[PDB]
Amino acid sequence: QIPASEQETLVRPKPLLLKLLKSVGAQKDTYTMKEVLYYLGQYIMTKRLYDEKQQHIVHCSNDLLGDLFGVPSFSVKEHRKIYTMIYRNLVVVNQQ
Ligand SMILES: CCC[C@H]1N(C(=O)c2cnccc2C(F)(F)F)CCC[C@@]1(Oc1csc(C(F)(F)F)c1)C(=O)N1CCN(c2ccccc2OCCO)CC1
Repeated sequence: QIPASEQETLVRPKPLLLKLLKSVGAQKDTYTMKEVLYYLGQYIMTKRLYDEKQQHIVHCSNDLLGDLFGVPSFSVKEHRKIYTMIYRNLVVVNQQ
């Protein structure tokens, strides 16, 4: 019933975030929070959404990531903010 681990919470991304994750090789409909962070990472890296000079800043004002997170840019170091933005794009599910 209860996840391991917060990072092992099972989630079902909402349609647009699911679309985003599947665009970078994610084959699932249910993910752990760790997996969502991993695939978002694949997305940022393949689409080169980071600042070449300041790699901790993601620039996403003209990308689906920006539309879903609701920000033009954000710092990868601000975990609290990033979790808030991800949570709005998913639903928590049970381990069955
Ligand atoms: C450090 C090496 C791996 C990371 N990485 C880079 O930092 C990077 C490397 N070179 C150039 C530019 C970048 C980057 F733009 F992203 F900053 C490359 C992609 C994967 C990479 O970053 C991201 C994945 S999701 C993501 C976000 F929030 F923007 F959407 C960013 C990554 O896996 N982590 C691990 C997860 N972590 C994190 C973020 C938010 C909340 C909690 C978190 O961790 C808690 C433990 O799980 C961020 C770092």
